[PDB]
Amino acid sequence: RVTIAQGYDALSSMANIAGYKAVVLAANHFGRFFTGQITAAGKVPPAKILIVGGGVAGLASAGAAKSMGAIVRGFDTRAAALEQFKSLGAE
Amino acid sequence: VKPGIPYKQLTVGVPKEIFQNEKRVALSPAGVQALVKQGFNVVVESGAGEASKFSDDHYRAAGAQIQGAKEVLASDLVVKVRAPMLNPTLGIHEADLLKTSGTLISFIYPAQNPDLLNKLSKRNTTVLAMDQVPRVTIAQGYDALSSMANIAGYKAVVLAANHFGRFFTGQITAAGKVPPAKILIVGGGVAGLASAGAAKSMGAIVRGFDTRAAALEQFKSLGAEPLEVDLKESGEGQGGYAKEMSKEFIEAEMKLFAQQCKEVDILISTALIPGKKAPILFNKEMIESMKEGSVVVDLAAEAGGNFETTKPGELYVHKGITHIGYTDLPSRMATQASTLYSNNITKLLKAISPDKDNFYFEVKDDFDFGTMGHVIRGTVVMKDGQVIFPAPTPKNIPQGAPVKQKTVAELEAEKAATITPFRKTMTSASVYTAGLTGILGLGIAAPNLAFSQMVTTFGLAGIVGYHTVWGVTPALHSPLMSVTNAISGLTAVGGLVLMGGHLYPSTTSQGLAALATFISSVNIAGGFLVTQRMLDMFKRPTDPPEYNYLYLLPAGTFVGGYLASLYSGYNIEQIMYLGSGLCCVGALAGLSTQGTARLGNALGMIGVAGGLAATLGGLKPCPELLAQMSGAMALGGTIGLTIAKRIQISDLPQLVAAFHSLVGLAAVLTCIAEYIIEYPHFATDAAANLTKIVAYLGTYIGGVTFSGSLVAYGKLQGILKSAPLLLPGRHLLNAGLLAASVGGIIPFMMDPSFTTGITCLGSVSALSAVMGVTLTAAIGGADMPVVITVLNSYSGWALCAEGFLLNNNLLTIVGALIGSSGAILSYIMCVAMNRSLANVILGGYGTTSTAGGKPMEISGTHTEINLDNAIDMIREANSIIITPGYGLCAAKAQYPIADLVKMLSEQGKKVRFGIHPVAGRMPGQLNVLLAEAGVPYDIVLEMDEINHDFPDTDLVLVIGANDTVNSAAQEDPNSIIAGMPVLEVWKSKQVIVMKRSLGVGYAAVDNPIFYKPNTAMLLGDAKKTCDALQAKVRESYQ
Amino acid sequence: TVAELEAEKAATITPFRKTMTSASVYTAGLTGILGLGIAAPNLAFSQMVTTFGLAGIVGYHTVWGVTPALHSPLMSVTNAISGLTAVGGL
Ligand SMILES: NC(=O)c1ccc[n+]([C@@H]2O[C@H](COP(=O)([O-])OP(=O)(O)OC[C@H]3O[C@@H](n4cnc5c(N)ncnc54)[C@H](OP(=O)(O)O)[C@@H]3O)[C@@H](O)[C@H]2O)c1
Ligand SMILES: NC(=O)c1ccc[n+]([C@@H]2O[C@H](COP(=O)([O-])OP(=O)(O)OC[C@H]3O[C@@H](n4cnc5c(N)ncnc54)[C@H](O)[C@@H]3O)[C@@H](O)[C@H]2O)c1
Ligand SMILES: NC(=O)c1ccc[n+]([C@@H]2O[C@H](COP(=O)([O-])OP(=O)(O)OC[C@H]3O[C@@H](n4cnc5c(N)ncnc54)[C@H](O)[C@@H]3O)[C@@H](O)[C@H]2O)c1
Ligand SMILES: CCCCCCCCCCCC
Ligand SMILES: CCCCCCCCCCCC
Repeated sequence: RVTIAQGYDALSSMANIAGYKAVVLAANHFGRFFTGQITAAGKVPPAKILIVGGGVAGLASAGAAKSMGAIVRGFDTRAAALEQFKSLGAE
Repeated sequence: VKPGIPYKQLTVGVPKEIFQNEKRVALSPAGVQALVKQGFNVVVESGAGEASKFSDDHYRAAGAQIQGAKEVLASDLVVKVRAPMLNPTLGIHEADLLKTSGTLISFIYPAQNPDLLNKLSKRNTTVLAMDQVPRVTIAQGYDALSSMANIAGYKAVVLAANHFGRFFTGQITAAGKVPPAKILIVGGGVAGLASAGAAKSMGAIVRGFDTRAAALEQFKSLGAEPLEVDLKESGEGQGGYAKEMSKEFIEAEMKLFAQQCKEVDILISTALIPGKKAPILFNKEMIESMKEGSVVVDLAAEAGGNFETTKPGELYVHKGITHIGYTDLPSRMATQASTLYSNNITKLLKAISPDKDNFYFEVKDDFDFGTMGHVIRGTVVMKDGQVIFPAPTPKNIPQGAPVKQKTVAELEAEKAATITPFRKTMTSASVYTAGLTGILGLGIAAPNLAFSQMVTTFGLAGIVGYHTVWGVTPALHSPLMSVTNAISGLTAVGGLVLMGGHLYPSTTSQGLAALATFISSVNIAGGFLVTQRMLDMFKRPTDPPEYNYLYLLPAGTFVGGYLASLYSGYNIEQIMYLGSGLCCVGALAGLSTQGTARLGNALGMIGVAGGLAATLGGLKPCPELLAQMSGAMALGGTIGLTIAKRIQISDLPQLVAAFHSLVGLAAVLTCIAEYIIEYPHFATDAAANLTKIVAYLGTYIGGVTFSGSLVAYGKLQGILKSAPLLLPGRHLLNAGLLAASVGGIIPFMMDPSFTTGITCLGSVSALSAVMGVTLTAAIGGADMPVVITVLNSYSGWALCAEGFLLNNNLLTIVGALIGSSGAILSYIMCVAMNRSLANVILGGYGTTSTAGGKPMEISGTHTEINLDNAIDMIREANSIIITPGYGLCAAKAQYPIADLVKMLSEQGKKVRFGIHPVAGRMPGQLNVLLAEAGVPYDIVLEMDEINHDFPDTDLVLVIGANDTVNSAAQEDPNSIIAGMPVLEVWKSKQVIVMKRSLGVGYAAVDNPIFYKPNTAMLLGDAKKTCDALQAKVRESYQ
Repeated sequence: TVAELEAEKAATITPFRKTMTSASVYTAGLTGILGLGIAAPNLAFSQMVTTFGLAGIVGYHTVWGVTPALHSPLMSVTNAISGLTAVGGL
């Protein structure tokens, strides 16, 4: 994993696809909305998703869950991945 | 005896659904808290919520009472999801197990099930069909089909992916670019809009199409691409629903769909026409031309289908294209469906019987279109055994036929088309010939050279004062007014020149210009202390230390440079006047970027000291007259310093109204005293007709400035009454006073006696005082800041009066600096509301954008919360905007608010303030009151800077504001505040309004943001509610 | 980056020296005004210095207001109005 060899990194590609597929498999088995609307029929709260460990799959899951409507409160032990979480918009 | 059966002996039952693959429940555990607080007993079957993840413990802890299955159907009000069907686990129809003469709440579909109505008519029961609820304005709360369509539209998008092979989003990865997925949506209803929203949030490209012209507008508002066909046929039928299309239109639409079926990846068809089956829109060869791997979702599989290849209940892969044709999409999300359906049932049972305990539920036949009788008649299918299902016709239907409502900004854009560019250029060219002919008129009437020089320096100083007042920060408009009242205390310069004698005045003309010097030295000390006490409240405690005493170095070089140049035998007064005027300009120019504000007070002090020193050095008095002048200025300054530091800042407008009257008297004292001292010189003079005219006009202007301000003081303190005192005449009286004042200049000329001149000066002073009293008392206590600023202009121009009168060059520059300041402030404040100056003074109705009668009436009910919901909803939010009004500072409630912001900023939120320009009793009052409470100025934003940040805002606290957060300014062209620029607080997630009761402040009889679904009321006094919130935030975070 | 090297120049100027050089600029301007006052032979010179200072401030504010797309028509307009040296020739 170096700078000039990031155009051909198969593990990062499969981690990105696994993160997006974990998000889109979280919904269709979770029986409520992620977004939450204020209609004139009742307040529905957004879903709350926690992501242990932000690498490639963790940040892919944070992006796919944040753009869909939920709020993310992920965590990682490294000090750079928390700044990547804050840049993606998580807690 | 009240008509009805009380809620105590009236129980409800929640049966488990028996239909195949049905997972929903009629009442959630959150939905059996209501219907227990209302009064019903609740009996729930033992396993009714296990499929939708609602445990039995939540039921028996929320207030229900768990029983079996045969005795829950024999309840007084059975509430279930689907129709009562044949029970297979013990052979009996569920209509046989119902209680005799009971009431049922479920989906029925009575036009397709007559035999079930024949079963229910024998048990003498009452039927409320949830699908027969008429779609009117007062019934958004109980609309079950819209909720099921919303859930199906979300589930179709989230079920299209997890079967589609690749991404919806599309991104530029370092491995390579991937394009987004293209999604077609056929039919914009509720499921169509939900599908478009849930597909656009995931980053796809949506290109939906619908026949009705409103649905394409909702497509282009959701961010989609509205398609089009080349045939113009009206898609609408009888109302909001669609109708059957012609065969040629269907063939052209299928041509469009066969054209764009070879490019999309997902397609969702939601087309459903009421009255008959769904239209076939896709052939079996039209759909096989797609890519290998496409997903095709059909949300009309129950009522036919939009495809001739759809098995109506299963998935199958037909030559590489998956067909999702599920008939129960809300049953796959049974938790959200159960919660929304329980909310609809709760709001229905609340709306049909609003009494505390009667449950009367009357069915009528004659009803207005939109009243509760319409809902109760259309919803009830069976009333006490008989079928009354075909509902009668309503009254005169309002019908919403102007769908495109004429919004307020549409009407000014339509008014701008009457302004054809020949008339624009003609009214542009007429203003300039008016101005140049006025300049020629000033040139003809000029007696000498000094008048022409004074007109030139007046025009140049007026342009300088125009540009330097638009440059100030809008957060500093009240230090602007205080420092202009400080600089307008240079009417002492006019008092010193007409001042002579010894220790005491000799003549009455010399005695008037000692009272003038006295009451004009009050303004200087008062304005400079109150400006100094306001500008050091804007100093943040983390700011670097400021050593302002170094500005004693220019002053001692300037004033001390005059005296050393006066001891050496020179005459520097006409250049000291320039230096003093430039320092007064730089006092306002420094009040423009918040870091040079303390510079722009010291420069004004240097200018005032240099002007006074140059006047005293030019006069060269005897040492006994200098003692009189120093005693007068010292006593006036002592009074100014001792009334400028004992007041509170919230009492600042009254003091400002006390500063103009001391100017307005002083001008009247200096014009009259110059008519007396210059009287034996008029015979041997050519400028005698000049210095009389100005001495008339200044005597008018100060006469309006004095008495009007004394009304403006008295209506702010509470001495006078806040209601506009209207007289019978009110226009003939004021027009006669003005005609008498401008026609009394004719006996003042053509008659050179002293007896007839002093009576004309006294007459114009008396008529101007009566005119100020009459014009100011008809305004009302709300529009009173305009009177503070317009008169702030007059005390400017009064200075210019004596600047032309004493041939003094400092007074014209200072007066042109102050009159433009007051004029620009009155303009800003008469633009911040959509009114005009004659609308404010003469008392018109409403504003300039108000049309004729009948403003719109409100719609919906208001939510009310307590302190605990408010603190639980403050805790959840991340970015908070507070919009304060004058109600915050009238209750002295900004001190808990500043500490609340200080606590919530440390926890990691983003708390800001949004200030409207006409909140408060003065321009920029609320900024200085928030600075006094301790708020740093970098989180206090104006209206124009924060009004686009309301969609990205989680919570808005509206505190003491009614009209500046009103939405009727942008929607209703008949309203009282139409076209007014307002804070758009309703465009956020949630708004908490804190006020005493549901009333009005000044106008706008009901505020329609209070009845929106995202606004909660927090009724109570603002002081106790704000410091109770402070106490909760303190005791919960420590 | 270059703004990060400009930050240590913007943060090494003490709050005393900013106020000291500002008060120095204003005291130099005021003593220059006094110096123009002493050298005045008559009243027409004082009136002309007054209209000169006011017209200078008007010209300062009015040419920051022009659109940056019209700076060369501004140049052309000032060259057209500077042909009023014919007034001095007539
Ligand atoms: N500022 C200026 O320069 C200027 C100039 C010209 C005109 N005006 C006028 O000033 C008005 C200002 O409007 P605004 O939006 O600031 O307020 P507003 O429309 O005047 O009404 C104040 C609101 O605060 C509430 N309130 C009052 N005292 C309260 C207290 N102690 N605790 C809690 N709530 C309290 C009132 O309702 P409850 O009594 O029901 O609680 C009312 O809803 C403008 O509409 C305009 O007419 C101002
Ligand atoms: N162009 C580049 O700079 C580039 C490209 C590709 C990869 N990378 C690097 O390679 C890594 C990519 O991550 P990946 O997903 O491929 O690797 P991975 O599969 O090992 O990620 C596992 C994640 O879990 C985290 N983790 C480990 N133990 C944990 C614990 N006890 N609690 C919580 N979290 C824990 C790790 O920090 C890591 O983020 C990163 O370090 C990234 O900087 C960089
Ligand atoms: N304020 C109000 O009065 C108000 C507010 C909201 C909703 N409503 C009502 O609710 C309805 C919501 O729609 P719905 O989802 O309940 O209806 P629905 O279930 O019938 O939706 C089917 C959609 O397909 C469209 N369609 C029909 N034939 C078509 C064809 N041949 N080609 C393409 N599209 C076709 C219809 O116009 C409709 O938009 C509105 O139409 C309106 O009547 C009223
Ligand atoms: C006598 C002719 C002039 C009348 C007006 C006196 C000066 C007022 C200010 C002029 C410019 C607006
Ligand atoms: C820089 C502005 C002019 C400075 C003038 C200094 C004093 C000159 C005196 C000339 C003889 C009266």
